[PDB]
Amino acid sequence: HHHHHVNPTVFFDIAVDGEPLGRVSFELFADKVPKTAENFRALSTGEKGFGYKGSCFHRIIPGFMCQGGDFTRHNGTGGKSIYGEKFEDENFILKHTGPGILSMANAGPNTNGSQFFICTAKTKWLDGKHVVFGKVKEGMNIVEAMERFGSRNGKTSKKITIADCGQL
Repeated sequence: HHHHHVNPTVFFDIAVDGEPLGRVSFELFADKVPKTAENFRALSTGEKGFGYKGSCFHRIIPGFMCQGGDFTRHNGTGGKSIYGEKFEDENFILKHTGPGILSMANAGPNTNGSQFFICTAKTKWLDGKHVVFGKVKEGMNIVEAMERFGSRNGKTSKKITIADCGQL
């Protein structure tokens, strides 16, 4: 409790058709977007009784992004934040600068839930529309591997799951 705040690191252990693939770790920018970082962090630990463990990446577009976090409906129509209701766009300080950016999916202004995406390219046209709140720290190669199972319409050709997740 005497330490300065450190941006949390969380991990996903990814599986492909049930076969362990590897671990992706993320830095969450709690210093810039504390409410948005906290949502993701707690969903990743499962400490509130729900979150990402066992959920899938339902939409993967090679060259663009991997989208997941729909732990309720498994298809992009669900998800829930830790706050109950969808929550606000905290800020747009951080931009979509390149591969590895972690950003919130949404359905328009102030509609953040649990769905998120991991960029595999620079996606600057999302700036000011999606809240960037973290970045891949380790295991970007695992993201690259999983991205190969996507397709132009986003449908995955193998089932990509978060077998385990938590905080490092």
